[PDB]
Amino acid sequence: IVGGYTCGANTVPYQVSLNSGYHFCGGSLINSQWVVSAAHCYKSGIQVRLGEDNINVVEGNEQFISASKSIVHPSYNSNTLNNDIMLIKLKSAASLNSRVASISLPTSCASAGTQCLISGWGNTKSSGTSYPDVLKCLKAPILSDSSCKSAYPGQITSNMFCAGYLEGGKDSCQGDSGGPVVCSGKLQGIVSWGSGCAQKNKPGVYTKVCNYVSWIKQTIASN
Ligand SMILES: CCOC(=O)c1ccc(O)cc1
Ligand SMILES: *C(=O)CCCCCNC(=N)N
Ligand SMILES: [Ca+2]
Repeated sequence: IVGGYTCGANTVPYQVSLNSGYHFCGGSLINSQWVVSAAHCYKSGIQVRLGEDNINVVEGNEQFISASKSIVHPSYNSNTLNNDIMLIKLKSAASLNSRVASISLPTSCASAGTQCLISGWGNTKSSGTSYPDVLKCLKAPILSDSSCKSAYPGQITSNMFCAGYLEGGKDSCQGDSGGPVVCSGKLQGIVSWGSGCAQKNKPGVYTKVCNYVSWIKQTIASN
């Protein structure tokens, strides 16, 4: 996250870190046994780390749980990033508490101008590379469809939305991928792609979770 702020320990209790011997992507806990992330974050050997703040120090409240299944959307396209969504089943159920909690799926889509919270352990620099120990947060609005298409002509499908700031300096970044965009207590987005980080006129692009509620429910119900 570039131009954000320190969230504070466990203030984003649905935020998870996906770890393969290092932090590689974020994700969102949606019930005690299932996590939502980006399809482009797929690999084998995923360990889900819940209740994290400092991802480099054991502080208390952490639960490390191996993924038993990682389910990429069958229509995920690795070149366009259309359908950039993946479900991860945990080998065992997380124990839920004030510091490890699920986030509700949306009942309807959010409108342009809705303020959201984006969080993650990604790069905090627009220029060069700096990775934080602790979780970073950013408040950001969802942009209009016309602004989003103007920013990324021919690249925005109906399964994507833009959020952030056209002036530059505030954005999600590498390492934030797969993490949550939460608007009034609902998971509306997943960190997906963008052109550089925090560049003028190049906002972040996010998977539109409201288009996938039925698929999520059906996939969970059958696994
Ligand atoms: C047409 C989809 O947009 C891209 O070409 C694109 C894909 C991945 C990425 O990181 C940036 C742009
Ligand atoms: C995931 O970490 C791949 C990097 C894309 C993150 C989103 N980029 C952006 N908001 N400019
Ligand atoms: Ca820790």
